[PDB]
Amino acid sequence: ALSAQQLLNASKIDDIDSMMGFERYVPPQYNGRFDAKDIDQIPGRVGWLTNMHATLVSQENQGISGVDFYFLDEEGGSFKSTVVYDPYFFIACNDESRVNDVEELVKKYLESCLKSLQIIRKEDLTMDNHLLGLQKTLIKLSFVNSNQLFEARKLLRPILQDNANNNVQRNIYNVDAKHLIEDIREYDVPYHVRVSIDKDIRVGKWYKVTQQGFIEDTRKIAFADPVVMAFDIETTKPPLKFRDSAVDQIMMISYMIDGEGFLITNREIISEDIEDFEYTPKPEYPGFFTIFNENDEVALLQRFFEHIRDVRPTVISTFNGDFFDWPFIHNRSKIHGLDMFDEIGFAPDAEGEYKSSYCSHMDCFRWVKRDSYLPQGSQGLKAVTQSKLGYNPIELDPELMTPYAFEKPQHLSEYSVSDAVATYYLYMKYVHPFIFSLCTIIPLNPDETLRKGTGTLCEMLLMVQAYQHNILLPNKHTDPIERFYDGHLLESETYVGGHVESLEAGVFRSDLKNEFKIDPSAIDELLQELPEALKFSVEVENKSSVDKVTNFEEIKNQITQKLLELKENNIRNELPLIYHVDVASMYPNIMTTNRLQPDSIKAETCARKLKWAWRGEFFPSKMDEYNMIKRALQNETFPNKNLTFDELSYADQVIHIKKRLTEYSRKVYHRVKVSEIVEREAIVCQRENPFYVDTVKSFRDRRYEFKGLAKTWKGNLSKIDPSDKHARDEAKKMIVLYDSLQLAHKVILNSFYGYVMRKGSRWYSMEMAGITCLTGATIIQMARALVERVGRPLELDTDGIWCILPKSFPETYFFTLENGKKLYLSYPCSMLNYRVHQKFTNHQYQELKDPLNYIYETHSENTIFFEVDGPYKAMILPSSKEEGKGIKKRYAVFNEDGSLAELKGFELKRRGELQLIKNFQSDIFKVFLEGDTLEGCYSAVASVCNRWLDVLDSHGLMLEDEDLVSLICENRSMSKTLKEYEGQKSTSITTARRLGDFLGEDMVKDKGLQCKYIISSKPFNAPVTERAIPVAIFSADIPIKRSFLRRWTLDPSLEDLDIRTIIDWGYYRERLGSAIQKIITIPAALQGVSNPVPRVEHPDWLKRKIA
DNA sequence: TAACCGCGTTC
DNA sequence: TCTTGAACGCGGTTA
Ligand SMILES: Nc1ncnc2c1ncn2[C@H]1C[C@H](O)[C@@H](COP(=O)(O)OP(=O)(O)OP(=O)(O)O)O1
Ligand SMILES: [Ca+2]
Ligand SMILES: [Ca+2]
Ligand SMILES: [Fe+3]
Repeated sequence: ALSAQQLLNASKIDDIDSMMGFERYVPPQYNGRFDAKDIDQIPGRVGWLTNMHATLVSQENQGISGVDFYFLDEEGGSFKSTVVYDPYFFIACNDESRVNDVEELVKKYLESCLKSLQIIRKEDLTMDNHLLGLQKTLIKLSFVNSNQLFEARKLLRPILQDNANNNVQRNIYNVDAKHLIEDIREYDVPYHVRVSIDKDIRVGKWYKVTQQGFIEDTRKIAFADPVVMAFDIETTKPPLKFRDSAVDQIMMISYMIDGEGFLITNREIISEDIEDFEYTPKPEYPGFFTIFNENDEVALLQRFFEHIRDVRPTVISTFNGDFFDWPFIHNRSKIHGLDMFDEIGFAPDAEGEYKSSYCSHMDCFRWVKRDSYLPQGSQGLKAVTQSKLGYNPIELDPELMTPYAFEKPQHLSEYSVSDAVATYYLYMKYVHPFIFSLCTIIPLNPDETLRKGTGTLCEMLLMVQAYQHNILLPNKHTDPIERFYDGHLLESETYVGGHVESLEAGVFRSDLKNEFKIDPSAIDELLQELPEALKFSVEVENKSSVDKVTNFEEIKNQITQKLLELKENNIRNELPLIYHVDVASMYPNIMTTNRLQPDSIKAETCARKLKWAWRGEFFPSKMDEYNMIKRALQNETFPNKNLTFDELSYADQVIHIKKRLTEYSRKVYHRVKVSEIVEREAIVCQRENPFYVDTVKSFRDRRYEFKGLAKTWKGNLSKIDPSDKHARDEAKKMIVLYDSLQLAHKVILNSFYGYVMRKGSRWYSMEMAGITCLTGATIIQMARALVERVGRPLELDTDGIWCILPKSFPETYFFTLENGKKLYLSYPCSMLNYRVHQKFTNHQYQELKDPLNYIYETHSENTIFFEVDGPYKAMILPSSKEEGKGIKKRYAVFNEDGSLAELKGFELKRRGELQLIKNFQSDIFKVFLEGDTLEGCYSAVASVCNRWLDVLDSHGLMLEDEDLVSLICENRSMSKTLKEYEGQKSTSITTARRLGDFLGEDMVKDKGLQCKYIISSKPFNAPVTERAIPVAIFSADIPIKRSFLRRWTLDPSLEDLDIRTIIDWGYYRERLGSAIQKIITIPAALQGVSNPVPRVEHPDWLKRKIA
């Protein structure tokens, strides 16, 4: 059966591997002792491991399961080696005394597919006295291949389903071996993952392949250098529509191979032949490019494959090439009678992504999506190049790409080549090191380490730990179909996450004094503290001792004097210090501090009870109204899906049930969802097997290593003499390099926290998550309470606070120790950190000291620390249009040298908002730095405001036509296709429908469409979603333009098709206006400054308050 | 007005 | 099949 498909594929894969330089190396035999102490002596071939794939092998009966491993050797070559390993899962019993009798049943029940049984023991974290050494007994079923593993699962699931059902009825007037199978375990482990965990093999490491197995050569340091190729394809595009592989033909393919690289053109569309040129967008990224101009498009495709076959690439990189480039090449090869798989060994997979056996396909867009830490608006290759490589790549409008084949062809070749070098160097500088390093710790292959979710990455790491501590894997979590609370059906439950406050809007600059009120008891509190806080700063914050530091007293005194001056001069009008405090890796450090772990929460010291906040959303329907709505739906007739209500799937029954319960409650209450929050407590055992905390602690330290290096090189740039341009160039590049790495790790890191609530998680715990958050809320609010009493907090988000402090507040001091060095001290930082460590430290942390006698020690752990960045030059916080409301998660901060430090939330960064507001915000925030007074500052920003206002009061006359197209467009995206939005009205939704009638259904075929639209004045007083014109229409033929423009404005006889007359300038004027009141005018009000843009009227509530 | 939704950010 | 979390701003509709 289905075996045949698999052994066939393995045969084909083997042939391609052979062709591309990957023969199966079988190592010599060896009958001597096999330890890694004696590596050079054992017969074998040492290689660097690049890939991993599951394969089936013949007797070299029904197929044997194994993994092919792809190595690069030290003699400039390549080989492949094969490990076989029997797939296995476990059967668990609800009575240990009778485990043997289950074997005699499953040995006969699964005679059809099982190779061997065995009785094994594992630690089960859900078992009593497991921390005393008691272990759970299990039956290890092993198999010859993975299909036979699957068969046994199909045979076991009825037994497991039946066992969960009540036994039948024979003699009512007063156990079976089957009824003792409690569950199956570790049945859903991907096979090749099972091999890399059990065999501790990882891609990126050096091994010598020998008869006894793989031997890691810890003596080889640096990775081998695989031959990496990146490629870009550009194709013809019929105007305003999209590129279709059926009709459109490939124009040219640009690529690079280890620095060199090439262009190949289809001269049947490229209006001439081409000369060898060079595009070196900066010296770091050379690019001398030969060309092969070819006659036919099939000559082009054959040239590409022929080149690939000759160079033998272990890595092929692209940019979104997974879903555009590779499928386009395949259909074009198919049309032209070329089978891609026989040519370069590539083919789509079950998710429709293109893979090969010998060569990993590295789609940089997957890196950019997961690990670049870039906003979505900055996730196109243009912005990625500017951000990560530091240069501006060649821009060329698509609509011109097909025409410029004939008109300006050498220019187009200069574009296609830009995308090529930008992705090769993006891969080599960022994707290649990070991904391949990750493979050395995560048991997946490059293609998987690149593409899988960060929660899955965590899961992989955690499974290694669980396995190597002999801990039995929990089965994947399963959310119930219905959960209830006080007799109400629950629509959603969750915990209360981060705590964030908007406290104050306006402008704050270091050269413009503000007024502070200082709580005198607060400074009296700090004074009865800083003796032990400065000791804290040396003994805990710098791992030193006061015994070896000299000027302890002198520093203790400077600060005290300053504090005293502030205690008598409570009221002051001084120049501010703009600071930011942030806990380093707050949630990770919170989990490790508290030994937080899904396996650590229980019911029924050894007990650290911590509180969390549960919040449910339910219907106010009581059960009586639910049971009523159900049987009502039971009697009705329902369409099939290729029947009765009870013949539908239980899932669909609740789908219908939810809809009917939604409408019924709105009648009886009009209140459809009720939201309640409950304080809850959970116990957190302090002695549980800490395999989870430790996995987090390790990955944190791993990340901290790169965040530390960034701080190191940010310093090394303070001492770079501004003349030596080459020194500061390399320093600035190292920093971009280590900020990237540290941020790439950050998402994976905090995914250890989110994993606890991920669907299908093996370590689910709503409790642990809520505890993590509520504690974070408590720490951040304790920190705000102090700064409030000693300064003005501006904004606060979960773990960070932007605050303003007098200039007379103690900031930075430098101890001097006997070794001559120095120790940094930010008093505002260690001020909070000492209170953190007085009020949140875990004194109940326990750990195995003597494992043989199960003896535990108790100590105190706390790894929660604020860090400061600052002082900054300016901060600009917007305000809400409503009264008494602020705006969170939006602001602009400026560094001393006038550069932009942080720019949060605003539309300029978000993906495809209204370009007008984007350009306005880009032009506005730098201007807040000008002026000599606060009143003078707001005037400068007022001038640029009115300039933009004049643009719109003039009905857009100052802009040439090529410039107005951009300023008024709003380009928003559609997560799904149009058919999936039925019953919904939005501006994207009508823009897509109209783009569909006008250009064909072929346009909203795919998901993720960029709807570039314009709001029209007509029809008048119609809802704004009705008057949404696709910007594309203004570029079609006047026949088409007029018919639809008349349709979409319901003005059936209209002749003024000029774009300027269609636009609803009052709409855009209202939108720019809202921007100006939120960023400029209403902030100017709460700071005590009359309106600086009088053409934007204050709201009626603020016109009421000024009085 | 208040509830509610899709998107895309800040944590 | 694969799949980190919650809090939030803002257009815009709906009750
Ligand atoms: N992608 C994310 N997934 C889950 N939680 C996140 C994510 N991003 C931020 N957080 C959560 C966990 C964080 O500990 C917490 C605070 O975020 P944040 O201050 O930006 O970074 P961090 O404190 O975790 O690292 P850093 O040292 O860079 O400050 O919010
Ligand atoms: Ca391209
Ligand atoms: Ca932080
Ligand atoms: Fe306990």
